Amino acid sequence: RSYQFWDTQPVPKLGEVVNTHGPVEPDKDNIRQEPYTLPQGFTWDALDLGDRGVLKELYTLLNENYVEDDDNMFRFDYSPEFLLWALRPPGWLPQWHCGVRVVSSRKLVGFISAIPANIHIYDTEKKMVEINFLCVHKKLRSKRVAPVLIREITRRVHLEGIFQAVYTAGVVLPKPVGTCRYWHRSLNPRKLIEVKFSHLNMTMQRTMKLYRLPETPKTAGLRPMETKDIPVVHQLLTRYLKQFHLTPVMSQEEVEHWFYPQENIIDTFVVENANGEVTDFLSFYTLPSTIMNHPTHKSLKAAYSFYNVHTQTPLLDLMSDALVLAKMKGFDVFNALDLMENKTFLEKLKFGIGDGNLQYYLYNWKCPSMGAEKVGLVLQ
Ligand SMILES: CCCCCCCCCCCCCC(=O)SCCNC(=O)CCNC(=O)[C@@H](O)C(C)(C)COP(=O)(O)OP(=O)(O)OC[C@H]1O[C@@H](n2cnc3c(N)ncnc32)[C@H](O)[C@@H]1OP(=O)(O)O
Repeated sequence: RSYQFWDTQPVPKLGEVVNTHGPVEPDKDNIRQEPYTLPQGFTWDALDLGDRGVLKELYTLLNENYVEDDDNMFRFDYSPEFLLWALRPPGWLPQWHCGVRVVSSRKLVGFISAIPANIHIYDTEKKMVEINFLCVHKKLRSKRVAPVLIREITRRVHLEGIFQAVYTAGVVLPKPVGTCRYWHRSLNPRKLIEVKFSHLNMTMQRTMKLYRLPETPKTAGLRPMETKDIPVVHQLLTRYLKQFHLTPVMSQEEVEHWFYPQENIIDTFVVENANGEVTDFLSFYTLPSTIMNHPTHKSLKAAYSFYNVHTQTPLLDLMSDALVLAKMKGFDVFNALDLMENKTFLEKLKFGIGDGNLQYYLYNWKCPSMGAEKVGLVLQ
């Protein structure tokens, strides 16, 4: 299996064991000043997501052309407000919101993005970027536009003195540093079976009983995160992540951004104990999917496990409360990867394994691969 594009890139070869730690190639001290050439009739445009019209254009591109399931039944439906959250974290740069437009019509037909992130990989902390929202319009697929987008964002990141990146994809490329699986926990099994997200030895009555949850969380002192909690959430997260081999390193400003609750985007609940001390937190983000070509049910409301930190509340209890909270908030399904300590609760809390993998990658960094349990990084 050859990779016309990926074989040219500073990434390790598939099927080869890495015993070392470090960059694949030495840092470039001169970088190409001019954008890479797009096919005729197409032009680069940096997207100002602070402009409502431009943000809506990106929303529409992704709504119509972004990630689908392996059965082409469900497509991610990131909201405009969610995209602002994901794409304008602390240190975001305008040149890193990289759009492709049709010259004549101005139609947005391609996108890729970088956001800055400090990443801890084994014993090294590196300033990197996280690459996300790579998207080529359906009508432009299989025309080698993706490699141009990747090279162009690489160039723009290089200009800023950054030479490593982290990214995830459902497809196998050279070369995963970790392989994860999505698991799903049914909250509204009736709807999930109706739209064929899930299927029914069990009746519908038994299935609804099986997945039924308490109407309120059980953990004493669970409450939404507030401004006063930003420092302790930062403290808790930073200490908790030390045990994994691939993690973000977040400033307090970044913790505020990624965790402070925003309705329909990000939920974070902290446990404040009988002493007034915050000892644990749970978080999940909101990402619905379009139910493709369906006459009645148009959208699937999904919550995604983000970072869950336990020091005094058992993780099992925290996650049980996360499910209850998601149910209360009207979610149809709660999704979680098998990374960090998630395998300790997935089967227990009646999660079912999903189709397809989520591969974790580094660009221009060689290191040994790790088990899912050692991956401590969750991306939007
Ligand atoms: C230091 C700074 C570094 C910064 C950069 C770090 C690297 C970042 C890397 C990007 C991280 C993205 C993270 C996310 O956003 S993952 C989300 C990706 N988006 C989607 O899946 C949405 C719907 N799908 C599409 O829009 C796709 O069909 C895309 C746009 C992905 C491919 O468009 P198209 O189907 O029209 O194909 P092509 O003819 O233009 O090009 C074919 C080449 O593209 C390689 N390909 C296909 N899919 C992916 C993929 N997901 N990551 C990397 N490479 C991918 C493929 O192996 C082949 O190369 P090779 O097999 O010949 O070698």
